[PDB]
Parts: sequence; structure tokens; C-alpha cells
Amino acid sequence: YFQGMKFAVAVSGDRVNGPGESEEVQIYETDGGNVRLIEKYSNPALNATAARGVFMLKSALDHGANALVLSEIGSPGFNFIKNKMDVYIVPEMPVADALKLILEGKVSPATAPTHDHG
Repeated sequence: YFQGMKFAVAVSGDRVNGPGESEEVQIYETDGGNVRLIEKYSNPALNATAARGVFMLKSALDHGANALVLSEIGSPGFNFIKNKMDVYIVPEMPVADALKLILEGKVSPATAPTHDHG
């Protein structure tokens, strides 16, 4: 399932955090078991005044990610991304530990946002 996929992770201090507030976007490539960091950059969301989560997600799309790894996602962001790639919501935990759970099938893709004020 996961062979070749690229994951965009929203990260602060090597922990998975939320799309609008994380310090960095980290892009990992996998063969299903081995994982490699192929890119990382300051989260563009931090420069947005509004719709910060959406703008991190747009950045992930720009960067060719196939899936997202986040601690949360709002309604605007989920509606933006939901037909473009999968979102895996995880605890605010170390990146490698989250990716292990995801790759081992222990985190099903989100079908709804985790918060909604629409």
C-alpha cells in the first residue's frame, strides 16, 4: 500500500503538530518500511494571516506529498485536501513513531475534520 508514498508531516520539535502552527513541514519518502527525510522547510502557514492550515496543506500539495501527517485538521483544510490525498491524524508524538503506526495500518485515514466551526 505505502510503497513509494511521500508523507508531509507538520512538525515542531520533532513532534507531529497541527498544520497552521507547526514550525516546519517535513517530507518523508518510504518503501513501506524504510523511511527517508527528503525535504524540510519552515512552514509557510506561519506567514499567512488567515487560513493558516489551508496554506500549509497547499504547500504540501506544491511539494508533491501523497499523504499528510497532522495532530488535527479543521473543516476548511479537510475540504481543501480530502479528494487529493489522505490525512492521518496522530497524537502529538515523535515523527518516526507516528509514521510507524501509519505504515503498519494502525491509523485509518480521516473521513472528517477533527474540529469544525463552519
